[PDB]
Amino acid sequence: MITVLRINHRPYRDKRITTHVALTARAFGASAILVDERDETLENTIRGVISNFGGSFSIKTGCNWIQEFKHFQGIRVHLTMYGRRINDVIDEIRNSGKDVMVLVGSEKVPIEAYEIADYNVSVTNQPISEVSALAIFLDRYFQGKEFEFEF
Amino acid sequence: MITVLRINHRPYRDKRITTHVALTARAFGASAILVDERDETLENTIRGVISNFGGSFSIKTGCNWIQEFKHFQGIRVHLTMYGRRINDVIDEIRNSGKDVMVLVGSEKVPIEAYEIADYNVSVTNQPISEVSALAIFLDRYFQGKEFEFEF
Ligand SMILES: CSC[C@H]1O[C@@H](n2cnc3c(N)ncnc32)[C@H](O)[C@@H]1O
Ligand SMILES: CSC[C@H]1O[C@@H](n2cnc3c(N)ncnc32)[C@H](O)[C@@H]1O
Repeated sequence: MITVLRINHRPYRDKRITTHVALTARAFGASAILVDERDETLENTIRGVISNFGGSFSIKTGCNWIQEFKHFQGIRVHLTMYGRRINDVIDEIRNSGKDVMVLVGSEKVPIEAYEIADYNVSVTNQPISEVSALAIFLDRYFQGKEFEFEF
Repeated sequence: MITVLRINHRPYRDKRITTHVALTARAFGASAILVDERDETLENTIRGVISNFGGSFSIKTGCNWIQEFKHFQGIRVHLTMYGRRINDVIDEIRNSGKDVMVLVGSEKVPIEAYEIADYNVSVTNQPISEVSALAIFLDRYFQGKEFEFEF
């Protein structure tokens, strides 16, 4: 099972981007998303989609991201442009058996992300979006099969 | 060569999402992005990245999207949740030889998108983001090789 940890969410600014992270997480095979800043509006919007499109994905907001990431029972992945090439590490991760927590920020990433993560992982070495980084991470994790998943 | 056509851009609201579409386009192997609403700020931000990270990607804003899409010399792809499965059609598209224009909207898509497109293409049947839809479309088009591209 993969859980997404979305940090640097600003509820009075980032409704759309974080919504897109959550939709992406769900569609590409993650079981849950945890969001650092409490946002009831976001929760409502995503629960609306879960209701209408099905499946058992969950969203929590207002999380202590450092403690979640530090104490997660499984592999801690941090998506970052400065990390190791996804294609270099994805097979180890997948073949490990373990649950995975994948951290995506909004560009202003704290140092604790690098300090905690088991793997710091780049999806290309170019500046992209947390949304596209996550989509590619999950696609590679699931070897493209997440297209066969039914909700 | 692939060009991205981003429509439904609202300059006084959608700076971040559209920026992410543009970054994603560039990193995943598109040659250009055309944006419907004029946005000099966006152009400046993306030209900043092109300068600093290299390569020859281009951005134009203020485009007549219907006329661009209608008269594009090549295959017109519209990314939409209601389309044909990407995996069903991507090989035809790739093997055609032709340049490709890929249209991504912001959810409120006009009918002209369906009317013009050579292929209406779904990346999963679930609601996702234009950013993640595009990333997957380009990855599949390039068969994952866009990770070997140098800027
Ligand atoms: C607002 S974009 C910044 C965030 O997107 C993600 N990100 C951006 N570019 C990349 C990249 N090249 N590889 C992996 N993750 C990235 C990271 O999680 C970062 O915290
Ligand atoms: C604000 S999200 C709406 C836009 O994202 C893209 N999009 C969203 N969901 C999908 C999907 N499942 N497959 C393909 N494109 C999609 C389409 O281009 C749409 O115009």
